[PDB]
Amino acid sequence: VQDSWRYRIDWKRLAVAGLSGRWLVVVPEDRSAEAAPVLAALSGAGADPVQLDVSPLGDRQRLAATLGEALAAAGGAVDGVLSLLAWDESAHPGHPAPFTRGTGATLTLVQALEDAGVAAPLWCVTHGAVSVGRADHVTSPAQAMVWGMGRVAALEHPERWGGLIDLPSDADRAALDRMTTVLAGGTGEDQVAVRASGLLARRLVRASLGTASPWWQADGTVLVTGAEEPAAAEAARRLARDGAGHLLLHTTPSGLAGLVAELADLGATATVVTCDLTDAEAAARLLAGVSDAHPLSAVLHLPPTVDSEPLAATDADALARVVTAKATAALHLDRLLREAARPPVLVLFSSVAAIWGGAGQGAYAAGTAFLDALAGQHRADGPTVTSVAWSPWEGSRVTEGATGERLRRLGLRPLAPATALTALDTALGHGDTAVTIADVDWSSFAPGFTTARPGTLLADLPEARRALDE
Repeated sequence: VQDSWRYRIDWKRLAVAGLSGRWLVVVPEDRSAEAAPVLAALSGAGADPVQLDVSPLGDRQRLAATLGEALAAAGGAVDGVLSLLAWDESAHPGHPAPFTRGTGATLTLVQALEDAGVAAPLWCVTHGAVSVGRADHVTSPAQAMVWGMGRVAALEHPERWGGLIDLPSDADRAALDRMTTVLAGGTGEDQVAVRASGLLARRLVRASLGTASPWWQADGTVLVTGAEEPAAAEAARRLARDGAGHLLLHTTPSGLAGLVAELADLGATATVVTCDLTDAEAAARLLAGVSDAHPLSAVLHLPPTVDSEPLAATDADALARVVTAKATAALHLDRLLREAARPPVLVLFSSVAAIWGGAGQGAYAAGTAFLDALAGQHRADGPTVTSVAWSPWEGSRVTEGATGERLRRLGLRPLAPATALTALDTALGHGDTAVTIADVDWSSFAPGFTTARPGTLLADLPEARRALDE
């Protein structure tokens, strides 16, 4: 139907239950201070930890030399690799926020490990990157981009990917002790949160549903971005049909007159504006232009599609560019709307690439995971952010039969635009903050997803688990 298209991410509490050999701990250079208690925990856990301070700006070849040297020193083998690189939240010189030096550096490390021939599993540790539930806010949406790319690294380099572990936003000694139980490989899990309560593991489950509430006001203006694209046009047609009186349509610098005349027939007065929403000044201009007789009621943010590459084949600047196209405008919209604080609703269009990952989608998953993380941050006054992670819509490029036929054979059926927009309305109307909408035949998907890499993300979803074995 489409009520069977709703999924969400849940964090399953794990039952209460050592480490050995050489562990390389990769720390960003000017961050040596922290790590001290990281090596103490690993040592105390019974590992022999070696710190490897790197320049996050550094070349892949420099890092591979550094790793090969460290691997030569251990006799040619090491038991694991623990990256603290995500902790580097500093700005990168070539690139706007939210891309950080830690984002680039982590990618560089995945590549450089293979250049140095380190066969040991890589574990990437974040803090404040995921929300396990109600009271647990995301404090570093930028570190969630490592989770997005990391799930993709798991599928692309399954023999050398250990996992992802998120420490409490601040993170104390009892938390680093539980970290070491995860590194020991006893949990069977590879996407783990460490909380005051114990360990939690990531699961995609059904989010099935009768009291809606309005998420836009007829007298307010609703902004739709990337309106030159078919998804965004249909959304605006739907809002007019449903009774929205005022539409502001943004288009990405090179639809237009036809669409405006059409929406007037459907009942809305729409105006069209063009500017680079990755430029905060222009985003600020856009918002200030909304009439005070019709204040901003809701924003539908549809960032441009981007091209993907395997992780081995991309580089830190390409990754950074894709993060910018998917996430920087949303960063600014969230900030300026926060700074103007009824909360408008800010609806981000994310992607199943950020939820479960796909080979070739590394960069796309990083940027789109930043959207899903914005939705998990506390906002004292608004805007109320919803991130919806979509599977591809009919007509869209990836449904092209080449890669399109691949998706279909993995059991992903392109979404009809009408049905998808009704699913969007049900979610916003039901108060959803983070939901996945996707039409998935799990009997094809779950075997195709686990063919190279075992995992447990779908363990608690019946149609998928029944298509699997332990």
